[PDB]
Amino acid sequence: GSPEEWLDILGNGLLRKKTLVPGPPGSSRPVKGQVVTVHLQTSLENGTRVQEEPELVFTLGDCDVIQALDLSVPLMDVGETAMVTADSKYCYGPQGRSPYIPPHAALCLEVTLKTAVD
Repeated sequence: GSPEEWLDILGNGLLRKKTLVPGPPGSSRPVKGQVVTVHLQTSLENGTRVQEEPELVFTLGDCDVIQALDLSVPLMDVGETAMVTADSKYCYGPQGRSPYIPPHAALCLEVTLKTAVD
């Protein structure tokens, strides 16, 4: 969508997504079960960048990435860059991710969806 629009993914207000850069007009959303490739950048609320993965490849919907990413990627077009704001429950939760992500950290995820293939 247009950048000022925020999507409430789950309907509880806790996982929200906006488009930063739209996919080209004819592009479409990926399907769960497809192998997707994304550029992921993860930051904390204070702006500290804690993850960057320029070529994160995974099967969408297989729970092989944090919920915040598995639940938001299906709502992006291939070629889109989105920003996702996610409550800690959808991220690394109580455990965190040593050493850079503490317990109960909300994350901001900038995600570019590059490819989605069967």
